[PDB]
Amino acid sequence: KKKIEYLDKTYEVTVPTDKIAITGSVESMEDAKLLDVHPQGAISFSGKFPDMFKDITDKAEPTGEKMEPNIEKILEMKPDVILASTKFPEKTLQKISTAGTTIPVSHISSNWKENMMLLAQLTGKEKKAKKIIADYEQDLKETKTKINDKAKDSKALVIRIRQGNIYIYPEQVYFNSTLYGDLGLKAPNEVKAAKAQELISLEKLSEMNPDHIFVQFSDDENADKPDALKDLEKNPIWKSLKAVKEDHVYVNSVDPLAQGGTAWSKVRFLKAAAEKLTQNK
Ligand SMILES: O=C(N[C@H]1COC(=O)[C@@H](NC(=O)c2cccc(O)c2O)COC(=O)[C@@H](NC(=O)c2cccc(O)c2O)COC1=O)c1cccc(O)c1O
Ligand SMILES: [Fe+3]
Repeated sequence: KKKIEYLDKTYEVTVPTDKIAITGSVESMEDAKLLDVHPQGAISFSGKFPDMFKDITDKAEPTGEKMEPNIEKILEMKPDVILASTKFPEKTLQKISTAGTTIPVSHISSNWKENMMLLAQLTGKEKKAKKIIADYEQDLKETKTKINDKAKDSKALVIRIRQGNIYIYPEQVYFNSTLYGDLGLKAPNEVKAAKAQELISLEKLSEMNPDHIFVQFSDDENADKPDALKDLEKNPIWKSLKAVKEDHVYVNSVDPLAQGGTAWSKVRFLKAAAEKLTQNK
């Protein structure tokens, strides 16, 4: 049993352990994917494990849907450690802590290394994590010099459509740490002023008038309004967008269930973003 430090809080956990239950932290599912960690408990999406996670969920029971942990089922698992999420309200984190030692994994994308390092420390995979991290940084380094200086000066936006609504995120959240931080594009004022995931109207978006828009849309997250995207696409206000008219809308260039603040989300978005913002004469 070892004392693990994660974001200035220490936790006492048997290390290494196979008995890890992930609930809420889709970030940790993505870290588990690249570290080849097969958790005892994993997050279900619309009741199943996505094909992209099937290699690591072969020993997993579902811990519940992302935002609806099943405390009873997690209790039944008797896990060594629970990887929860900082997005959970305190009430829910505390309910989860009755099942075992609970570490809320950060949804702040600037903590991607720390999140990976935590899972590595739990599984004794520190070397493997170091390599994944260093390969992203080399990848970023080579991709950057390829990125064209016109696109760098441009106004680009990442939006995610949930329950029919359009959301934006802070500068250090979701894919934005890669778009504005790593790639160096200028965050729009609306992103800079955002304090968390926040609703933006199509009407307001028409005023922002970005040069490029990455739209993330998961059918699982839009059960009420499954036409949310096709509805937007037929809307005269959407059709007035510079990005739309210039064919600079990129729908799901990364899987819509990707969370942004993880090694795996970063490498994917880096590649997709570089694709859309490169050229040749
Ligand atoms: O800033 C983010 N949230 C804010 C703001 O998000 C919201 O207010 C709402 N939210 C969605 O409707 C949402 C609809 C469909 C899908 C959603 O994910 C929704 O969030 C409600 O969620 C919640 O109230 C709470 N939330 C979870 O419990 C959760 C638990 C586990 C896992 C979660 O994702 C959770 O939200 C807390 O939400 C927040 O603090 C935020 C950022 C980056 C990425 C996020 O996902 C964020 O939510
Ligand atoms: Fe959320």
